[PDB]
Amino acid sequence: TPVEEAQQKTIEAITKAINYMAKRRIGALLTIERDTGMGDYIETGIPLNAKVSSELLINIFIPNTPLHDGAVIMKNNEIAAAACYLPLSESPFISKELGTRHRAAVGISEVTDSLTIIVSEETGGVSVAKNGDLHRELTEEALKEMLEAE
Amino acid sequence: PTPVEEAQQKTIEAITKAINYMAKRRIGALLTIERDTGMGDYIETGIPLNAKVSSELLINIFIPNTPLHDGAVIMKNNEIAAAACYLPLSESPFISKELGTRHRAAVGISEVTDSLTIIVSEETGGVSVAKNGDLHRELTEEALKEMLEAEF
Ligand SMILES: CCN(CC)c1cccc(NC(C)=O)c1
Ligand SMILES: [Mg+2]
Repeated sequence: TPVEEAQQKTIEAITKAINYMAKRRIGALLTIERDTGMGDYIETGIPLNAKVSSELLINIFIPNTPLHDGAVIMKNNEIAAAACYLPLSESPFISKELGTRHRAAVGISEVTDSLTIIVSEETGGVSVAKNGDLHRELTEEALKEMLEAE
Repeated sequence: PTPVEEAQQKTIEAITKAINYMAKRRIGALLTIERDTGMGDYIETGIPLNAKVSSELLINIFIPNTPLHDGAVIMKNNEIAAAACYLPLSESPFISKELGTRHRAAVGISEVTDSLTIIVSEETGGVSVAKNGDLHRELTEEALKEMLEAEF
């Protein structure tokens, strides 16, 4: 159906962008709003309300650019805003080598049902935060599975 | 000012801030503003964005060696409609011979539409505008914004 084709197109765009960024060790933080509204965090960023594409996602996160510092928040199949604030987790159970990108992802996942994808700038590793937990060192297949499950 | 006029002023401010930044850094850019001649056929050649304008987004689009930086950004009123769009190349003999494809594309679209196109040269940082088949080069920041305000 149209809604199903649109959701798969968006999953494909996200996975292509994440793969590109992982290969080049480009840090990225991408939160997908679910049932818990995240308007107050969207409002802290730069408004886009843009169609999703792998190309736009890559262009947003290029290092030392205006939009790269902070989270992209997606809502209703469209990039709502970029460079958004997310709350930093104080969880003592996050891997001690990880920095603020991963703590922000975990932090938003503690107070919402959102799914956040993180690319490490140090390793290019891909992780997902949900429900207060960080799922690390994901393969391409694993990330896809999480998106389809979500 | 009505809301339409205030939105226009914010869009002009976003464009000028982006162009001034890219000029200083020698970031090549090609930015066409649709006017009364519709440009759907050219918008459809690019990557759809339909995004709210911001100086930050405009700058991020044209960063060299990125997916969106080659080809034209086409704006519709207060939105970035699409990026990496094709425009036709002008064969006009009044395009300075040293200029490359971005300037020829800008003059090209200006020959078949009433659009206003802004170009930043990656070679010199100079800013130019194509309108009605003519290329106006080496614009000051003040001249560019006066051209945009007059275009409405
Ligand atoms: C997925 C990798 N892709 C496809 C969008 C990519 C990445 C960087 C640059 C360019 N294309 C250019 C610079 O023209 C393309
Ligand atoms: Mg002159």
